Amino acid sequence: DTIVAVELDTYPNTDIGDPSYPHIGIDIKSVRSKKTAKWNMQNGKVGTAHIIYNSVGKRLSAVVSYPNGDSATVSYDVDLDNVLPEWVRVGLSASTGLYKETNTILSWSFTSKLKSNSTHETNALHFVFNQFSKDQKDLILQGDATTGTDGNLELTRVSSNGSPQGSSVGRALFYAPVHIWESSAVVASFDATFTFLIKSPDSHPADGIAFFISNIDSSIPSGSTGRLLGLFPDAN
Amino acid sequence: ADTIVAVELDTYPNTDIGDPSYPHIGIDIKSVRSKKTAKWNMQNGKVGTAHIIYNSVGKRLSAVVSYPNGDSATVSYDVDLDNVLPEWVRVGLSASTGLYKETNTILSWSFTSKLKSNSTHETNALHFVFNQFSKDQKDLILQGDATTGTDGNLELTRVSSNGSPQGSSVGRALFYAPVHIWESSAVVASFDATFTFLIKSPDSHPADGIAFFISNIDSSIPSGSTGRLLGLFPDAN
Amino acid sequence: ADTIVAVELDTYPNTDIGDPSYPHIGIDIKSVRSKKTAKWNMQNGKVGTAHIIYNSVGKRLSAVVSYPNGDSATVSYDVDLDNVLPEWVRVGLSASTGLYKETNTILSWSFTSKLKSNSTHETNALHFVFNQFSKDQKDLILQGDATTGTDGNLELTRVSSNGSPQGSSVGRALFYAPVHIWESSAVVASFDATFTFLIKSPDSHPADGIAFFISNIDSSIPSGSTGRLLGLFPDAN
Amino acid sequence: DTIVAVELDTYPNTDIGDPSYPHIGIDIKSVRSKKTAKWNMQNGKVGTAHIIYNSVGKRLSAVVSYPNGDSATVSYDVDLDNVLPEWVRVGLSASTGLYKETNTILSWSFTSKLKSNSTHETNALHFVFNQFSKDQKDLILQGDATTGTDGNLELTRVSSNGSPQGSSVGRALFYAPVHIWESSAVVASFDATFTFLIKSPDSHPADGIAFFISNIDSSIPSGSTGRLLGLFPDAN
Ligand SMILES: CO[C@H]1O[C@H](CO)[C@@H](O)[C@H](O)[C@@H]1O
Ligand SMILES: CO[C@H]1O[C@H](CO)[C@@H](O)[C@H](O)[C@@H]1O
Ligand SMILES: CO[C@H]1O[C@H](CO)[C@@H](O)[C@H](O)[C@@H]1O
Ligand SMILES: CO[C@H]1O[C@H](CO)[C@@H](O)[C@H](O)[C@@H]1O
Ligand SMILES: [Ca+2]
Ligand SMILES: [Ca+2]
Ligand SMILES: [Ca+2]
Ligand SMILES: [Ca+2]
Ligand SMILES: [Mn+2]
Ligand SMILES: [Mn+2]
Ligand SMILES: [Mn+2]
Ligand SMILES: [Mn+2]
Repeated sequence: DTIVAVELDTYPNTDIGDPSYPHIGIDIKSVRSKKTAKWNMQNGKVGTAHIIYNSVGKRLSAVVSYPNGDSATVSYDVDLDNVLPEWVRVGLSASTGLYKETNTILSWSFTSKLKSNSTHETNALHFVFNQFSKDQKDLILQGDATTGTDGNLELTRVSSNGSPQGSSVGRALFYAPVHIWESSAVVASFDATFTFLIKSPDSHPADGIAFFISNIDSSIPSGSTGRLLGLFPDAN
Repeated sequence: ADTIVAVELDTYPNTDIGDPSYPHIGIDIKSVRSKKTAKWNMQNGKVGTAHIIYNSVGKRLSAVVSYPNGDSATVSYDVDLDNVLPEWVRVGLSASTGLYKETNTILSWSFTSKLKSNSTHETNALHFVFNQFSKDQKDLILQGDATTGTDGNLELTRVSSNGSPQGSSVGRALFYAPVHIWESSAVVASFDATFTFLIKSPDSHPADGIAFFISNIDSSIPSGSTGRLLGLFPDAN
Repeated sequence: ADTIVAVELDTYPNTDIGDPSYPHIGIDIKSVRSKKTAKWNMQNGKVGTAHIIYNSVGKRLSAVVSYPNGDSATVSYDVDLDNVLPEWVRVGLSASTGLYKETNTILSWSFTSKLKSNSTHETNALHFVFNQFSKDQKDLILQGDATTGTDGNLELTRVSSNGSPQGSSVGRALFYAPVHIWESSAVVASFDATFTFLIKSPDSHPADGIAFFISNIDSSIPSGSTGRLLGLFPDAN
Repeated sequence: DTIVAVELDTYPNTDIGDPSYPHIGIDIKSVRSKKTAKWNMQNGKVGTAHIIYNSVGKRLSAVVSYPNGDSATVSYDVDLDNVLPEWVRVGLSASTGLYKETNTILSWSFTSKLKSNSTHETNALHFVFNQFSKDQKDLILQGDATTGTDGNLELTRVSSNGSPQGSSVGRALFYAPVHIWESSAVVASFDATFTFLIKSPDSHPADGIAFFISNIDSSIPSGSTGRLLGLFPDAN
């Protein structure tokens, strides 16, 4: 797997290079973020994350914020054209370990826009989910991810009473592959937004939610529970 | 059987199954026998453009086909697309040839679906645009004879090495991801589609046409859908 | 005189000028006397949402009004908007009070205009979204009593210091830039609009309503357009 | 005036800091670009320019390309939130001096998208012109700019026969002011595209076309003909 992700790291794993507080981070082929920023996760409130990148500027940026709480931002110079293949799948991942939290997605949108050296926009791909059904046929649900419960996407397993389980991992990839770079495109850009609700019975809720982009055939790596966020096969 | 709604660009008049006696555009609602047609000039060798548009409040599906070097034809039909279509569909382009033939080349195709809720937000939306097609076009499901050739184009029907089209061919391209055409909380559901195309033939009676269509998610080319059936329908009912 | 097309959210029944005997929504084509209405429940103190939608091929203007804590009303009318409207227009929100009153508060407003040509491209497009309004809202033309208050909202009609609405008020907000509603090369012309709003009143008979409207570029509040005339019309013809 | 512009500098003025070849440049309050790149202008062919920026990454980027010719790119790190006022007008400018060229705009689009710390997009402004009429009521035409001739925007004066005049300057601003930064926006982004046709009877056609963003009340500065591009009152 080839993975680029923006993580909402709610649990600090200092032994695998995480900062010692909850943080947001940009991950380029490693759980050890290339850049992080402190982030004050807020139990039981709706937050929003935004991701943005264009192929000329070559800087991947993210922002996470609470209306009535904290906010954080992070940016990293990388060219995704040398990282990511031409065809990718876009997705959301989340996990728990010993500690947990609901990893509840209320909404998710993604917008890829490819402008050509002509008048026309060569390619484009845009979706919005503000609600999720029990049979969400345009999402590939991996692991413990389920849709529909309360018109929501629950990436990690939640029991009937509404309490989260540990040792869970799950993801939701958009059904169609995304032509992230196409020939004849002069400018390739994308942005993403998701709104989420992290609830928990733990003092260090865990482990986080991530927006990712990967090879089309990406799947949950073996043992990627907990600190690995359902994203990486190891902590290198 | 498959459930089909489609706008047809019908190059060949099959009067014996209810086509008008000239090339036309039509709105097909579960039958190749159009509910509504309009006279249409297919300009051999020219790039044309079709636009489709509908909303769930108005319940009136409409299409326009134009050539930048010719004229325009339009057709509109009253129909409640949720009373025909299932909740989840796929969207596609189909085309066919029979005893008479033509290239059914797609230069570009876009589709925009928006469902609006009780609030400001969209419960749901999908939009794609294609302005070229490569060899391995991973976001399209190609059926029958369709290929994504290297002129950067999508060829729906079989074209030989020299570039001349073959008879008795059928091909389609479905967008990869299912489309959520109905959402229970959705108050206003709309979509529009556009495709540019080049129909070229050495024939003075080119056949058979191209169609934008919406179908059940598992739709596939019916057996015996060549020629006048446009790769859409298993018969002329 | 001004040329007006508007969807009205009419909170007060003026039976004596052809309103139904209940609150309603209506499509007004050059006259306050709606061509089509539907029964409508205005939920005092609640945020509602209106959606408007039309295209030039279908020629059927449609609207939906919903409360997330109530129900929905819809109205549709066949009308060719180029046979009513000039080439260039402005788009706006209007509201009024008369002897009876209500707050006519706008929380959000969007408008999307797209005109499609002979080719893949849009000859022309305009889209705006407002999800809040400041004190100096430079992309809106405010008329009469309208203010862009500091609750981040647009107040169309006069509200006193304590927050209770006044009678005998009229206000409007027009988007700054003219809209090119007709283009000669344009084959498909569509638009959709959405606004969220809060009508609040201490009255058990609140009045008068809010309207999304389209008008000549130089339109202004007609004299005597308070109350049942919704800031739109100079009389009840 | 406060001016941020991306220029398509077809004529080199080495005495005011231009490179010694035609170039594209990013201008931040000065005709002396903060960054330039060589650009092989191509007489009598349709080209396309793209501009892009977001307020998190804080990098303004541009690309100019010909289908059957040359292409160029330039990027500059700047925060436009400390440069540009909250309200702006967006526009196109072009000029001639002793030397000229048709400064013909075939199409122009702009897209401002403001995402909030909620689900919603706080504000947005998007327009597309692929054709231009003799009474283009949503453009403020300044100086010699005219619309309609051949469904086009001619920013600089062109005689009846179709040959360009020298000592001309003109611009077209979009009628509505643009709330480029609004409060409660978490991410502010914009992009712009214009396609153009530069034709000339000169070996060093002149002087260039620019996409700009300015204070709402911006107007052609006195003597901004020629090398100043209708943008700046002087060459500082
Ligand atoms: C003992 O730690 C476990 O739980 C934490 C937090 O849940 C994870 O980060 C880690 O990988 C383990 O699964
Ligand atoms: C003459 O009839 C045949 O050819 C026409 C035109 O190709 C088809 O429509 C039809 O199905 C038959 O195959
Ligand atoms: C009772 O009539 C008055 O009040 C109603 C409701 O406000 C208005 O519609 C009308 O124009 C008059 O001013
Ligand atoms: C003599 O130079 C003149 O013409 C060139 C190119 O047209 C301009 O750059 C310059 O400002 C002058 O107007
Ligand atoms: Ca961690
Ligand atoms: Ca036929
Ligand atoms: Ca009334
Ligand atoms: Ca110069
Ligand atoms: Mn981390
Ligand atoms: Mn037919
Ligand atoms: Mn009424
Ligand atoms: Mn320069």
